[PDB]
Amino acid sequence: GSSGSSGPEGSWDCELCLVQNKADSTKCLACESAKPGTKSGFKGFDT
Ligand SMILES: [Zn+2]
Repeated sequence: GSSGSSGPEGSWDCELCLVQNKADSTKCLACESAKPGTKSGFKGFDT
């Protein structure tokens, strides 16, 4: 559900060096790369 769900939530696992990182942190620590994410402002069909 919403609270307590099966699966690691929060921390984001890196792909470049394949090393775990802190949620708050935006970039990696081992490779110092840019965390995979999207741009600000949701997208969709609107007028
Ligand atoms: Zn990394």
